[PDB]
Amino acid sequence: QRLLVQFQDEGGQLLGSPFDVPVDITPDRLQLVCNALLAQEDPLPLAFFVHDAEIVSSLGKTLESQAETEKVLDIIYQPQA
Repeated sequence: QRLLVQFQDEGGQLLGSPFDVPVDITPDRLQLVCNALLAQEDPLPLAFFVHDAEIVSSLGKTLESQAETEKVLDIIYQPQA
């Protein structure tokens, strides 16, 4: 239902600290949180990935297609247009 997640850039660097999200969270809602953390003057659209699968609909949909023994789930973010 709720999962502890952690943002991570394409270079493997961690962004912020782990936080709880509902499993049904969408990429649009993840973009809002991530750009809040990045605090840029010109933020960019973001794509998100968990275990080498893109979150295109919701975190839960992508996780179902895989699978979870882990305690913190790394969500990789990547700028897109």
